Amino acid sequence: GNKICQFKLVLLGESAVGKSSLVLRFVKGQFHEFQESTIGAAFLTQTVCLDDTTVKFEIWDTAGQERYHSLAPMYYRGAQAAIVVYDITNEESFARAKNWVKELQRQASPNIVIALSGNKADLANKRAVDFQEAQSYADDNSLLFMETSAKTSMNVNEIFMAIAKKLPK
Ligand SMILES: Nc1nc2c(ncn2[C@@H]2O[C@H](COP(=O)(O)OP(=O)(O)O)[C@@H](O)[C@H]2O)c(=O)[nH]1
Ligand SMILES: [Co+2]
Repeated sequence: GNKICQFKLVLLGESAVGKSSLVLRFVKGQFHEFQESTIGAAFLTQTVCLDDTTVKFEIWDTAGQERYHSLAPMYYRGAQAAIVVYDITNEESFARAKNWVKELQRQASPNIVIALSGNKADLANKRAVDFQEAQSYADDNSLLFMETSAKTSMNVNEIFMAIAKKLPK
């Protein structure tokens, strides 16, 4: 019966890799508050309590701006965790993800916990990004890495749980 720590966590990745779907699937299976948004609904926020911990995430998600632009300094500000998502059936989304990571590390504090999500791992029959290639990049850059499926829920909870485990207290 002690102190809840709150951490801002931001979603990053090309349009259409499933960032929003991941947030929603995760949220669906945890205690959470009603979704909110910022002015003009430029960014969508949702608060969620991770089961059997005293970790509360304030998860930030975009409203699609990724397909046109970089993301604003406001989006990054305060983030203590990130999930950078790519689509395992799209090499391009993987190459791009590497750049979201660099952009992230440059904009965020040195102790941010970054997880790399190889999403749509349920389309294994259309895999275009090899697991060990992502894992090697992830290891070389101190990133947590898992393959996920927002659709089937595979590893959705556990990538959030993995992050929580690396966060302070
Ligand atoms: N098969 C499959 N489709 C997914 C998965 N995650 C997202 N999608 C689909 O990919 C499309 C784009 O998803 P969205 O969450 O909007 O991606 P975002 O633009 O990066 O937030 C939608 O049609 C989703 O239902 C997944 O894990 N598996
Ligand atoms: Co989205």
